[PDB]
Amino acid sequence: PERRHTALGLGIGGEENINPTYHVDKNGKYIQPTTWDMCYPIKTNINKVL
Amino acid sequence: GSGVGISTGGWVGGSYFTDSYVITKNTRQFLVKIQNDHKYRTENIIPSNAGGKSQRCVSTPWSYFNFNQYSSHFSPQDWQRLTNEYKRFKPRKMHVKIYNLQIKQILSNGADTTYNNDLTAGVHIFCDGEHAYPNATHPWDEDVMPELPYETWYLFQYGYIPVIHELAEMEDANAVEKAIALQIPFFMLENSDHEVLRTGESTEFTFDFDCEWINNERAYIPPGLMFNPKVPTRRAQYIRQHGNTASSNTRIQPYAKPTSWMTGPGLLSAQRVGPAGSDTASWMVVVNPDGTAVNSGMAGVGSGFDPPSGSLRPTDLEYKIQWYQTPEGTNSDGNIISNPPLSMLRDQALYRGNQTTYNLCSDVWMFPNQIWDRYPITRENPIWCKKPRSDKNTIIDPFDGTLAMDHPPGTIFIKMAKIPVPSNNNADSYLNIYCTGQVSCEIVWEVERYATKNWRPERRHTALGLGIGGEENINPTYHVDKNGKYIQPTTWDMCYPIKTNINKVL
Amino acid sequence: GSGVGISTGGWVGGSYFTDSYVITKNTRQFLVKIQNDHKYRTENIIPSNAGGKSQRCVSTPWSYFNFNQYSSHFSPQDWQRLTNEYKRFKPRKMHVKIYNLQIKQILSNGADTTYNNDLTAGVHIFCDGEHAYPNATHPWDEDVMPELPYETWYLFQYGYIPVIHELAEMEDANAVEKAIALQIPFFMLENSDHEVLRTGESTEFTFDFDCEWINNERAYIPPGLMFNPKVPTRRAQYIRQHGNTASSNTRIQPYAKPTSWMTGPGLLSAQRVGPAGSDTASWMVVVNPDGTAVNSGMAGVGSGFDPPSGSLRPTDLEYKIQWYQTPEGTNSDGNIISNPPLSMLRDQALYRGNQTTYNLCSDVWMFPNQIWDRYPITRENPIWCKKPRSDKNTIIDPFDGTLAMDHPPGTIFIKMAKIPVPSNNNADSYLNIYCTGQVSCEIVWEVERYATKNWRPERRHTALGLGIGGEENINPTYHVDKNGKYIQPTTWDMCYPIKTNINKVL
Amino acid sequence: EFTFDFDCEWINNERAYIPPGLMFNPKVPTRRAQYIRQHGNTASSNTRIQPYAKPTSWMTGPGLLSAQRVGPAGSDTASWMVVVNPDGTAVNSGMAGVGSGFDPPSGSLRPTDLEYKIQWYQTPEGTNSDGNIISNPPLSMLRDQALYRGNQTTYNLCSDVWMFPNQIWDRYPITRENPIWCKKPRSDKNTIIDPFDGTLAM
Amino acid sequence: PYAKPTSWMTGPGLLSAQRVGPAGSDTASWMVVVNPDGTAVNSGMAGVGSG
Repeated sequence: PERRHTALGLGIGGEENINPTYHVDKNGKYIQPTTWDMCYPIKTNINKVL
Repeated sequence: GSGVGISTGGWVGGSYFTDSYVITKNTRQFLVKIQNDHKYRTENIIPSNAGGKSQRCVSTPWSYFNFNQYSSHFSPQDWQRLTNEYKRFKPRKMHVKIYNLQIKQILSNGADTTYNNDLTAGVHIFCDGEHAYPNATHPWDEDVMPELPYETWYLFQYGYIPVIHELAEMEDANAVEKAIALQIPFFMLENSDHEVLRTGESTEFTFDFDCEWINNERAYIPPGLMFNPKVPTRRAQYIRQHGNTASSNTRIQPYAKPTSWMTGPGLLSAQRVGPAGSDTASWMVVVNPDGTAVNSGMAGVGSGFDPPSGSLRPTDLEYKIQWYQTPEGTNSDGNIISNPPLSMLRDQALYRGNQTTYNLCSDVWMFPNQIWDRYPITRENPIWCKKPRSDKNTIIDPFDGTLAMDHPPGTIFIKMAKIPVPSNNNADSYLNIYCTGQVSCEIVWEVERYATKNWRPERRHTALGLGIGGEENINPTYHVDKNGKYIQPTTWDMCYPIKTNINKVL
Repeated sequence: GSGVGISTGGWVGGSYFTDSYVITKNTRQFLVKIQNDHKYRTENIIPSNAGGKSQRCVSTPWSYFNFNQYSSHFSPQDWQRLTNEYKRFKPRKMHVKIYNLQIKQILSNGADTTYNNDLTAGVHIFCDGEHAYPNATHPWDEDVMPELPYETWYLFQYGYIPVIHELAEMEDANAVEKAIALQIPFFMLENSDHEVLRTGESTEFTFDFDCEWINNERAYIPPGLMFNPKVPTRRAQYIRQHGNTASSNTRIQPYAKPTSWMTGPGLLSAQRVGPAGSDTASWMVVVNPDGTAVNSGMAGVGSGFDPPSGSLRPTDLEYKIQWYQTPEGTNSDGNIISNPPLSMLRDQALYRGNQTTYNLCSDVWMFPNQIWDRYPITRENPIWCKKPRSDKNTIIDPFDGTLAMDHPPGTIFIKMAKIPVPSNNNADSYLNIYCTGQVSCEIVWEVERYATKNWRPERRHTALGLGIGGEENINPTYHVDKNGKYIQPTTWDMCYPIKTNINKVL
Repeated sequence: EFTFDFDCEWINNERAYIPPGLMFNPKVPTRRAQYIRQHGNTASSNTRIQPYAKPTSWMTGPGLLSAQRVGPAGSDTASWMVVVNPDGTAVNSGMAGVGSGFDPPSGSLRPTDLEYKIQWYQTPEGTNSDGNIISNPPLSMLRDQALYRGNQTTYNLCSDVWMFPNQIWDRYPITRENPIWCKKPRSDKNTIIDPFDGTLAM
Repeated sequence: PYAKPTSWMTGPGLLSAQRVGPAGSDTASWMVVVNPDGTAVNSGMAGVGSG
């Protein structure tokens, strides 16, 4: 198997700290990714044979 | 052309993914050896500690191919790609070839043994497509095609259970025991017309599937939770008087809206029984018609039914499906225990209000307006099962996740042609031979891609969930160590189950 | 027709020269034996004196053909004629046949061993033309087709490096070490569709080259030296005041005309390090992303880069390419050390005026308006290399003289079909077999003849430059002695390099 | 309504599991020989290269690690400063006024510290190391790289890797938070175009 | 906002060296020589090089 981007790498934040990343809190504010991996970069998942 | 020095095929392998369908190609090297001294025997299997459980088997000369497993058809790469990219799949067409056969003679002098080929020797290949014979294969058995394409596949001897043994033991005098025994069927595979091959011949078999889809989508909420919490409801509820608290009639709360839907069935009441050597199951299905003396406990008469739980939450580890990842696995070492997929249709429970609290009711029988999911299946699950032919049946969803079929892929049986040798006094002396060859299995799988309106990312299967093991403990799962041994997944999530990644809107 | 007693081809050999193209035909006898016990293994290669350098390899059952070498395709006669008569050549088309295969069983009783053929046995042949697998071949390795057409070619086992070992050693607890390890790829060649052959079958493979020319012409003057020394120049120069010598502005001398062109790049600063058992290179290219502890020296993390010099004059013998002409060569015995071709583009230097003298600057990076020649290649050089697939790269001229290709000739892999034997207790007992056969390689080479307006004679490669060696020291180079041993060239000029004979006007 | 066509280079989502210098069969011996000059009491030696040590023909991508950022945050602060100051005009203040400044300088090389790493803020309200996302290694073997220089005793990291023949690298791994393209300035001459911010120059 | 960093770089050039020696000689800050091997160094690099 190869690496993939999973929602399980995402974090949880908000006012009540119950909402996950890329969701909205009770004030309408949109939870932003805290770390660089939560932004799902490329050149990670798919292997190549040089 | 064709001849001794010409190969009858070549190695096929790999997987070809399209949006409409997937094709898995697999080739193995197999070994056929003489089984059971070229003779049919009927023996009693009677272990000492089984607590009265005993069976009689009919052992044959024949061996058979078993393709029923996911790990055999899909690689961990192919499986990951399937469960990540597709919400549905079912097997469609299956094509099997047997070719490049080599029959050799075993000359055993002593500690040394030599091997010489014999070009005139032959091998019997019978495929049963009408299921006129007892089914050779049963789910979860260890006889399936190997997972690693370079591993050799050793056939397993064919045999079947002709009668429940305790019924026909016919101890002393019993009229019905005598009658059941006289009716015991006996099946020889030689009554069929089959094919004999020499080293230059090959064979092919096609199979079509009439199947139900395997569904890879996940439910994020229970079916009873689908409502707008804001909108009020018209419905009223009545609470009978209990204690000093008087009765009341009142409108149902907008967040409390009652469901019209129900928990899937399952049986949690029973517990397993007795020594491990015995057949141990919480629920035991017996056939004991009349007449025949009770004799020992019901373990001998019965089969036993697990997993009993179905869709309900297993209370303990007795109710959970667990297996061993290798044949060397023993005693809670190398065993994989099923876990909840975290699908809301998959795990369920019923509680019964006593007017004070709620109490779990253990036996949930089948009831109108029930919804559930089939068991989430990994690579380590069998694909299909044989659906027994009968007048009446209820809804068919084997709790092991398999697809029940009226006509599964027909079993291919194979046997070494008996070569007799002369004898001065009359005995059975066969010539000692074996055949190795190449078998290719090509299954065409019908698939469907998902499209979602969900904004957020979804769960996927990642190699980052895998573990690391080996002799030096440096190699990851699904890799080989320095001894050639293949690292097996330690946990149920490393097996990449379905009904996890892809969300659905109920 | 075809059969056991019919040959599937014949011996091809020789070379056919025309003005437009050259065709080299070569046939060899090869031997395939069972490798690695028919199993994939992943082992740690950890020598004691390497100074922290350790690698893990994935060893396979497979073996492969390696055609990358000039000595294998061209005879010393053919090579001489090529480098004398043609100013350009490149490989165009390559056709490979494998035929006349013989699989035999090895019966080892004891000190004696016997060999019996088995006509039903087979051999796997896989050619990877899409490069879906780790490349089998690397320049300068000893595995190439033999130079003498009557010598037997022994396959070498295929294997690849799956991960940098020191990164994935995952000592104690590290998060990134764990992640790199879980991503280690694993390649089996059985996932591919390939061909199985018996003794009467044969196979063929074609390959096309997309290449750049190899240029055999020589430069008699540097590019900065091309001017008419008589004609005066308009250009003026300014010399800043230094000592008691006052400043001056003056016209440049007609013989001193300044060049608009520049020295090719190369790195002379570094020196090799440490014990010979270690990887020893002046320049070390490492990948150490983050996280993982430094642990030992950079030798374990890095690869190392030589020859560093490129077009610049090697200061010492550390910077010069040198190899051994035979596998028995050790310790400065039988080693050939590259020398200057005496081409003016090939050797170069930069000096930096300090106002008093000039000082050699060691690191010449890549800079506009640079000209140089590729390394002059002999028969003992490899022909091509694999160009790694990547987003971005600079100008591609491997300093070993090879032609980098996006898609080199696909590696042909070959393996003995595993023949299992029965066993009472379950073990892997294969039947012990090997295959010998004939492989022919036909390359079509595109060439171009030179025409010159030079009056004088030009240098050529002569047998008079060759040496004399042997047991009796009476035989010349490229001949055989009384023991059958083939006399190897002692010096780099006896190998007939290019970029020597044929002049060009820049 | 408006239409636009792109003339572009691909964005490549594939990963490299080993460095380009690590591709060889470790078992097969090599013909190549190496020479170790005499150093200390240890005498010189000429010997065959080990099969596991095979030397690469390929090179580290370029990048500049030497410089450090300068001065107060209000100023333009960059390790490397590209200025245009033709002639004439008085020097006046520091080069900060004349110059633009160039980051990320590192390119494909491993950032030594957080000065060399790309980082941004995910919201306009982000301030002072709160809500900032700092780029990390993708764990691709083409993406992070280094050069070391043997002094005959140990290896020492050389900070400035200029562009050199036979170099391989990967473009910066891009997230959703990256810009897609950039404007390629119109000029006579230029080198290979790979903006270190991962954008597609057009 | 006024300090935005550039993705673009200064063109190449070599400013380190200085010219050398008498005007009659070939005088250049940078000297490109071809001196393959063998031949004695003899005089300064001015004779071997172009500049």
